[PDB]
Amino acid sequence: VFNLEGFGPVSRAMGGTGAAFDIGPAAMMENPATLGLMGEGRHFSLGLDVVSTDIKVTTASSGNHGNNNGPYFAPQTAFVYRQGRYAFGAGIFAEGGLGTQYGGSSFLSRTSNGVDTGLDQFSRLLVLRVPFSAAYHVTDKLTVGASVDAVWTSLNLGTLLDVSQIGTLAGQGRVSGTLVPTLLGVPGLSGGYIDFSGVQAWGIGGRLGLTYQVTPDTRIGAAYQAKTHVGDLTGQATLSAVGNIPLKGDVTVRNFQMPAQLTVGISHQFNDQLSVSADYQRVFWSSVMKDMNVGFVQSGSAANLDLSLPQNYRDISVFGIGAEYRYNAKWTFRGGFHYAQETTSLTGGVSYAIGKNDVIDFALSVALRKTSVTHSQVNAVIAYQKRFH
Ligand SMILES: CCCCCCCCOCCOCCOCCOCCO
Repeated sequence: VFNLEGFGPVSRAMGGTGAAFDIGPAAMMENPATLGLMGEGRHFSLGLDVVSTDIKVTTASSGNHGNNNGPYFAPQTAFVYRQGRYAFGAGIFAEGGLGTQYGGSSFLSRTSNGVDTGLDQFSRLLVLRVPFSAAYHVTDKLTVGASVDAVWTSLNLGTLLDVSQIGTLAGQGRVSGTLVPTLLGVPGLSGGYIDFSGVQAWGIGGRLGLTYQVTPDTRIGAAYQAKTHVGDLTGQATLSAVGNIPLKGDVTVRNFQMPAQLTVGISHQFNDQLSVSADYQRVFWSSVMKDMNVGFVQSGSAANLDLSLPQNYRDISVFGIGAEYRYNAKWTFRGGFHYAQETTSLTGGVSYAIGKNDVIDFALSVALRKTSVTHSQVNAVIAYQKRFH
């Protein structure tokens, strides 16, 4: 729900699509019902995801500065056992990769008046999901599936919060803690620099969906992703306002929610070479209407500083389309397009069968340019899969 390129080489290479198509073990993260579309035997998957973001804000620019905001390379492994009407599997998929690392010599450093620096502007969100799923042919044409995952969410930024003063415009009611004394006092005027470093949390998520063989050549499906339940993000941070003001203590974040998700899609085989998929996805960010407050405790002491962040978003809809072309017995080509709004990326991938039971797959998603703030984005994925039977 944070990026949205789909999981695995097949899905990424086919527009993030996957509701009614067999996209491999990654199905555990999309539509669990899709497993069991796979062939009997045991399947092992091994690969890694890479997010390459480049951002230019004017002239500041995190993206790929030098060598420390480089790309996160998250590993992914998966197991799937197929037998008769059954499918069982577990995996470790590392979604999330929206990190930034601007310098220290630019603005966003320059504060609401003219002062500078600090440890400066960065930000990183990492999310691990360990799904345990099952898929069952309830019929020769109906297959349901589901998966419950353990989730590891880990973020941490480095940013300034001026908003002048006021603390919520003024007497709003949000900001205000029994340590908000240094605030107002001190004697700087502009430069709240928090430095999470580091605030994870173990949560629980899950999903279930179905596929229905309308015809031997057309399949449909739908999947529903429950609202993730991440719990509190705890971590030792070091706040510091602005001369300059240093501080230290561990912070707690409550209500960092991940929206529920609904997905319906279609797949059709036009012959033994070409197949096409199309999915519709809705991300209910409208249901994340709660308060997200950032707490600040410090030593053995009870110095406080709460800040509530209003959360009012709107549902996001994304449409996807992809094709899988079986060029021949060992080369498969995939391409697709992914559109999100209410935001656009070309998709491609190639699979090479190193003989049956063994296949290397490489997929990549390229975002189109949006614009100030302009960013480029590339999502590469490479996986190795071997089945035993
Ligand atoms: C609709 C898409 C939203 C996706 C973005 C979710 C990421 C939001 O921010 C998470 C970090 O929390 C921000 C906190 O405020 C800044 C620091 O805290 C203040 C000091 O007490």
